Amino acid sequence: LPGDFGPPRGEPIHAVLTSPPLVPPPVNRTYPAKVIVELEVVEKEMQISEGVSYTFWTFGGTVPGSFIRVRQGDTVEFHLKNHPSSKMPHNIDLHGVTGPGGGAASSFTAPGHESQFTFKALNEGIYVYHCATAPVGMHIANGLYGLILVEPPEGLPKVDHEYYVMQGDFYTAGKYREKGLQPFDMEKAIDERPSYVLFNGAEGALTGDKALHAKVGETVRIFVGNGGPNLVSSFHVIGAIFDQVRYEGGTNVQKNVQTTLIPAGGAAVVKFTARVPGSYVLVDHSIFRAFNKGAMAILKIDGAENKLVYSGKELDSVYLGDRAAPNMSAVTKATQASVSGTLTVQDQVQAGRALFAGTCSVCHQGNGAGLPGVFPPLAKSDFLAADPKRAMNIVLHGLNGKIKVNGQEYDSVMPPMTQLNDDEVANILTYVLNSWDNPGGRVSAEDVKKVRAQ
Amino acid sequence: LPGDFGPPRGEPIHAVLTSPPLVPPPVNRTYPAKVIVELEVVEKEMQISEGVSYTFWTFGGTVPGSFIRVRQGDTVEFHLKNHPSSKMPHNIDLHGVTGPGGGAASSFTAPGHESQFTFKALNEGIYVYHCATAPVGMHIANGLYGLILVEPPEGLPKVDHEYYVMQGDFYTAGKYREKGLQPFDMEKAIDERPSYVLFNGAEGALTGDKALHAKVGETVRIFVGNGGPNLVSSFHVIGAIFDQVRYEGGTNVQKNVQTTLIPAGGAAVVKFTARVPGSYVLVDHSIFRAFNKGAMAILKIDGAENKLVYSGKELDSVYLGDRAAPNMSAVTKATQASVSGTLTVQDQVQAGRALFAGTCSVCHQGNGAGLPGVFPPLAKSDFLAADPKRAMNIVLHGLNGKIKVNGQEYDSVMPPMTQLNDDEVANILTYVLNSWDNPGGRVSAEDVKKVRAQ
Amino acid sequence: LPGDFGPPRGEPIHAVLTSPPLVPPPVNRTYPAKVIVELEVVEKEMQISEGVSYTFWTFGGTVPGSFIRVRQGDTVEFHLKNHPSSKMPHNIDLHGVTGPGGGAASSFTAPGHESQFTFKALNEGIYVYHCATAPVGMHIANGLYGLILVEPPEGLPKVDHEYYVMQGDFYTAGKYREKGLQPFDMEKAIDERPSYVLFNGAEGALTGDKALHAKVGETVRIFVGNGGPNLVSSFHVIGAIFDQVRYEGGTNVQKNVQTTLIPAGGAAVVKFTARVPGSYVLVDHSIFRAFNKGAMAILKIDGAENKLVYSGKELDSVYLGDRAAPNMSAVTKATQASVSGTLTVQDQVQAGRALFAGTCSVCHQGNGAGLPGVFPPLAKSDFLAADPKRAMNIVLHGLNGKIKVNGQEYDSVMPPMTQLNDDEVANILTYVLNSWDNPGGRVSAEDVKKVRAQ
Ligand code: HEC
Ligand code: HEC
Ligand code: HEC
Ligand SMILES: [Cu+2]
Ligand SMILES: [Cu+2]
Ligand SMILES: [Cu+2]
Ligand SMILES: [Cu+2]
Ligand SMILES: [Cu+2]
Ligand SMILES: [Cu+2]
Repeated sequence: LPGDFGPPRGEPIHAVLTSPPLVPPPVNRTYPAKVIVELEVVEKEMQISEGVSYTFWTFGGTVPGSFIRVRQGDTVEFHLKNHPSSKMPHNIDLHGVTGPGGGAASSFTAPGHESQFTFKALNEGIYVYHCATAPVGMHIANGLYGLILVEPPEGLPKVDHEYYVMQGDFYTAGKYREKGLQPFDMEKAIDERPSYVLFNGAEGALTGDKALHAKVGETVRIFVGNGGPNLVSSFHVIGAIFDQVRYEGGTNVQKNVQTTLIPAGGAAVVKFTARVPGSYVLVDHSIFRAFNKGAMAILKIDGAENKLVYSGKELDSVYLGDRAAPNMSAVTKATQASVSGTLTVQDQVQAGRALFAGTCSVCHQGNGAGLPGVFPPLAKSDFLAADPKRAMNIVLHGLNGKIKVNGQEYDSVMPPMTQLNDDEVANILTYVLNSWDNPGGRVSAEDVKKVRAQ
Repeated sequence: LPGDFGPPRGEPIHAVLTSPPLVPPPVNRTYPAKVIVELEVVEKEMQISEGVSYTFWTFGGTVPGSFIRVRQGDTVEFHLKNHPSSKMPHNIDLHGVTGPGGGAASSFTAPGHESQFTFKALNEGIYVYHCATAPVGMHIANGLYGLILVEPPEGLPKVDHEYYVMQGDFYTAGKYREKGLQPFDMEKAIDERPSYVLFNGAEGALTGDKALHAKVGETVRIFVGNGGPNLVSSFHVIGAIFDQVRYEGGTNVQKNVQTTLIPAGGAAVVKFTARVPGSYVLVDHSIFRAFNKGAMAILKIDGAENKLVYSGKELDSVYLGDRAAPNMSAVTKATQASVSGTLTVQDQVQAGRALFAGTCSVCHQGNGAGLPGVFPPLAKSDFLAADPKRAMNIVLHGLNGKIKVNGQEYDSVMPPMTQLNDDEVANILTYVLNSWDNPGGRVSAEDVKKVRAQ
Repeated sequence: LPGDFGPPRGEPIHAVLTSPPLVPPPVNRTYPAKVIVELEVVEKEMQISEGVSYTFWTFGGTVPGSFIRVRQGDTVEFHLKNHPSSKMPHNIDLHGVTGPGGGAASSFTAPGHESQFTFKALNEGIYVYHCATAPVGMHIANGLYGLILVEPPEGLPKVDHEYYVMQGDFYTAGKYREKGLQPFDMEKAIDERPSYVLFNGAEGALTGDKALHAKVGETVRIFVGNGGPNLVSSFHVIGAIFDQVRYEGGTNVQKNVQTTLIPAGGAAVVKFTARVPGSYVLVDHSIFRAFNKGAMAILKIDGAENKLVYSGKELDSVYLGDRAAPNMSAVTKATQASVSGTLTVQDQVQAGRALFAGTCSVCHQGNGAGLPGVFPPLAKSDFLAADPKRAMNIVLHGLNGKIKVNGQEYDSVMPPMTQLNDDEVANILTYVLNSWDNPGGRVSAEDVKKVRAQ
């Protein structure tokens, strides 16, 4: 058999697991060991987006689940606990396991119970693990997946940073960015029509102040999973190249590629060398996923510019939209205040400020000045002030034809933005009304609901 | 030109074709030959699922079509017959053919006719063949695809077993497991929204008593096709690894991978070495295909357990659901009895028994005992007996909140199972009512139809 | 850094860009240069299909955009102009650029403006470029993508022909082949449900009289892009094989494959050697794309037949359908005449003639004779003449059961063809009525609209 390095030696090792986006240290070991792995399933509400709650099913309290790191030839004694608060039974199938179900039958664990099974890690490589409990698709869709690394006996080459990034497709009853606790939607899941496509279980999980970091000249290894359940990632780094891409434990290594297809349930190790400073975007290049459903993550490189290599500027809201900023905490706060019935004008203003970035600023500018004769101003806009209800219709349904704004004619097209939710339109317009010498007041979600219906 | 091994020598060879999942023997030949291939298109009803009929269009009476095996450098005289019972014209495009349409124009065959054309097999490799008749997508969707192997001149390395597995996506007017003769649905096909995703033309075609077999220590080669028409397979073996994956006649060979993307119209040769006994599941790891639409096949390995490699148990209904069992013949029988108007309580009981596995047993257990205080019993259930109509509502629409069953409180969540068809709910509940000291009687599909509508 | 060939030498080079499907000449240069690239965004209506207009956003007036060809180690001074007629701002992200956004922030260009940035081409390979302006998916969906080749320092091996082919998915409010100016459909785009899947921005862009050409014995290199935004191409050549497939600047080269997966945003260089004459079809082998949404392109090879390799005939309308013919200009003319209110019987006849190929002729024959007792005649058809309204119902809704046509019984199935638009049914039936001694007259789109509604 492969991984024939003899019986376990030394002492039993209690595996130290890490939460995304971090990785356990290299095993740094020349002998096979008995490794004891303890992983606990926890079902809990978390924010899938600002003001959007979801009942996740998690391995270790995170999506993706805790990272497991062992050595080819190790004997793994795998313990799965199911927290007493769980409503569902759970189990595990680890890719890389030699045996039926990858552990599934022997890891069946009711709420408040523990199971264990033992396997030899015969196969080096990076591998997806996931729940294997009927209905399997529901369990995986709710977040039950992670990565296990089985190192080659000599270890992977040294790098400056190792990170853990895992794509998933998610299925909410509500539409993208519709607030509240969103149930799982079985019909969307069966049709492979996700409402969100995410890295690490949430919109913005790896953007802004949650970005990954490295410095010019450093090497970065990323362990990239695709939990699915259903989508295949056109996995891509914007503005860079992968030195290496290696799938699972494959003998093949692709070098010097920017775009690479990761199967549903697949995993790859990618290597990046930082050359010039700025934000490098990991995306699913099935572009509506990346830019309309949340499938973007950032590796931010600090260090000296090299104008001979790249003369240009850091990413901004034109490309990254409302994820250019450190966070959108104001949207969470405004949503909470709406639930509590304490929503203030300033709550709306700060939420709208966050949402205006990219969505509106690409044309109207961050200062609302637009571009005379090309993009009309929102700053001190007579046309806006004259009819706040018209402004709701313009955001939802677009605007075209000749108009006059602050004494100048425009004859252009503002596309409809019907995908914005009632609260988003209300908060954006309240921000605009309370900025740039506009007349103040507020737009409510209910105001926008009425315009959308007629 | 490649395959330049000279003119055909020896005697003309009448190719012996095989039905899935079997493969013709190695050609075992050191000279190029004239190989005569005879393939007949037959249009006929077959069961795509238990009690679900479909009008398949087949090469050789099977989906996928008969397997063709020749040697690089052979001259192939290809004869296509279209059975007189056919309503449609048919033809063939074989991948690996050097020439326009891969044979399409010269193989146009009306019902009751025969065509022939000759090609040299210049290209070694495994290749999809399919019908190439307008509307091409309709012909392929109805099952008109198979594999042709063009061996390298020295032959493939010897293995213990060779099998033939081909994925397809299928488009029925009715939903998944809706009984009766299901028309092709053009609108679902254009939108790439299949109702079934299958190996070898049916649900359960390669599960249970139809599984592929090998023994511990043996090598298994699988010729894997993806007929499409539309889907790309995240092709995966649960609980194992592929020693090798080779696409078409590619120079590249990937080794030691578990998950591999097979394009629509693509084919690969995979190699497996049996290490420990049990069921190894071939899936499309776009998971809702595998677990909600039929895309699972089994390679069952017999032999001695090795607890040092894997301590765990064989697959069961928790993972495989209602395909853990040898077959679901009872569902076919009950459906037939419904059509004939002779449906008995015991017909329903046996159909429900088959469908209860995984679907209900994952939580309620195979004996209906559940888990006190966690999963309420269906065995001798006062709550079930008290209101059979409520039980229909619970299966369709779920149940949550505090309830009392057999003297114990539950406060958990049973998800809705609205995807079950009226007959499936009726048969499952009739099985439960006639098991475990429950009060007997029956639930009808019409009973369930009324609850679903209100 | 890679591409470390020193500072630019010689004179600054003004890059000569080419329109699809042509490629600039090899750079044929042994020193690194400063290359000045000028690319202008133009928003304009073009025909996405005959009689179907679309507002494309283009780099250089074409979809895909102008081809850029430079040498690894070059310093590229990139100038982006946005034509004054533009309504939207635009920018660029070139894959292969080392720097944040691949140029996006520094190339933001309002209508009537110009931007520039400088990058070193460190990375050899074929790369997608695309617009990177919020909403990014909308910009890409409207056609803003192309290819940049960064040659290795020694150049690519010499071939007889180099061509430029780029797949895209498109999202119209109307259905496939519904006439008129079709708006972008955001809801279809978010759901990844394209109405058209095309090579080079239109149906028939590379078919018939727009086919690519080469001769027997010649080598053809194709630079293949996938602009997306959303789809992954099961990229395939019908009746041939790729000698080589190389993705982006990857070290890996696959040889001797026919079917290859191109990620969304991906690019590959493929090599073909012409062996026998005829039409070789480039398709997305997700077959409904290729045969129902426009995803087919032709490389037509002229030269001597070799009956030892392939005895068969050139492609015809059975496989290629209504794209077997040089063009479908008659459909454009008839659509124009309908708009102008000058639609004649002969306008309809010529449009119907073009649309009858494959769609109807596969069964009824190009001469309408059918096959006695198998496919009933449309030529001098008593059954057709007897009830023109029935003929509309038959095309839309199909026909089955026993009928009598010209004295002979038929007992077969004509599938429904509801996907044909009202004008297409009207024009096809007007062609049939005015051919083969049929009674003449005409069917109007309004006639067909009424039958479809009842
Ligand atoms: C460029 C693609 C735009 C984006 C994104 C947004 N707007 Fe816009 N807007 C745009 C144009 C070209 C026009 C004029 C259309 C015409 O008929 O010529 C407008 C118009 C408005 C108006 C009314 C005029 C004014 O007060 O300046 C409002 C109130 C407005 N737009 C608001 C707005 C908001 C809030 C946006 C984000 C949700 C937004 N616009 C995006 C161009 C573009
Ligand atoms: C776990 C995910 C479950 C699956 C799968 C099925 N059931 Fe269930 N069921 C489950 C729970 C946790 C509960 C109690 C909910 C609560 O409010 O606490 C139930 C309840 C029932 C009942 C009513 C109570 C009883 O008689 O025990 C019935 C009749 C019932 N469930 C039937 C049933 C059938 C037939 C299933 C397969 C179609 C099925 N359940 C699946 C948990 C789960
Ligand atoms: C084969 C798959 C067919 C294609 C494609 C089309 N037609 Fe057809 N048609 C076909 C059959 C087998 C039948 C007879 C059905 C039966 O009940 O036996 C028909 C019938 C007609 C008729 C009526 C009979 C006649 O006049 O011959 C008409 C007017 C007709 N078909 C027209 C038609 C047109 C215009 C098509 C392209 C849009 C078309 N058919 C396609 C088989 C097939
Ligand atoms: Cu689970
Ligand atoms: Cu898996
Ligand atoms: Cu056919
Ligand atoms: Cu094909
Ligand atoms: Cu743009
Ligand atoms: Cu890109």
